[PDB]
Amino acid sequence: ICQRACKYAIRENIEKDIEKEKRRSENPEAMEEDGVDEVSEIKAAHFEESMKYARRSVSDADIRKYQAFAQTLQQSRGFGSEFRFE
Amino acid sequence: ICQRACKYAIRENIEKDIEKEKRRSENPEAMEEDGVDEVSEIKAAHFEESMKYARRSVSDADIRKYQAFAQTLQQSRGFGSEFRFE
Repeated sequence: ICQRACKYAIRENIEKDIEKEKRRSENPEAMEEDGVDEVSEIKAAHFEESMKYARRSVSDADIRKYQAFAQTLQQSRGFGSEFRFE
Repeated sequence: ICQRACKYAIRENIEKDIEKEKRRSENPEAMEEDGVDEVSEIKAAHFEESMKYARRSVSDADIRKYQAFAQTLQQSRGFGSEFRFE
């Protein structure tokens, strides 16, 4: 999820760069003013786009098998509190 | 489909050539006039003849298996639009 979120923010960054290059091609002689470059961050929209491709490799059936094994191991009952010395 | 269409146009071309050879055998001494040779192209009739032997190797069941795998991979739902920060 993090990889894909960074990846979508990354596409956003490169698209902004490509638009900047297009603008410079439009006005190559236009001196680049000291415009504060927008901070290239990882925003929530790209987290949304990443989770749109979120996966869950493990199903509840696999966890059911795991807890079945855990139960076959546990088998603990009876003397939890019924034991005390005279 | 393209191979068979070209192939049938190709049979047409060779049949025309064979008929020309037969005519020349009939009149070997007949000087070959400057008759514009018919343009040996790939026409729609031979595309019809080729598609008459068109195949589809993949059935809808194979694509159903592929999309079943794609669904087992996708498993994406729930938080497409239900998530937003305060």
